[PDB]
Amino acid sequence: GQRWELALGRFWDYLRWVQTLSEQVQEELLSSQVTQELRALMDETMKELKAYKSELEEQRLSKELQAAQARLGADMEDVCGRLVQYRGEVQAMLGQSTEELRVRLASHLRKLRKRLLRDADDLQKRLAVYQA
Repeated sequence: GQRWELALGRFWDYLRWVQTLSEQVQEELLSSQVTQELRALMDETMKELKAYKSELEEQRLSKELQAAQARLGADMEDVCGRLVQYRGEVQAMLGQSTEELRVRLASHLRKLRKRLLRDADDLQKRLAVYQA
């Protein structure tokens, strides 16, 4: 276990739910609830990571960590941006079927998640070294 790791897992779990694009997710995507929920989980994750690095200081590499940290932050934002895009494309469809939009979202979302996953594992690996 590890605080920032647990917070990241909550964001992770939340996003995996969104990926399902179930009825409740779809309702929520058309409000700002999903992106607000994610923004909070994202903020918590970044807060904990900052506290964690700060404490690790007490036991080039810093700029590589700061940037792997940045990658994660940008990946989380990219996801939300894609979610905002979806709400807008739905509005633009003027009530017309969104199934096609959802197929496309799911596939893109899957890739943005794969990215986030690889940047979190990298960040973890650098930390595991910074550890000791």
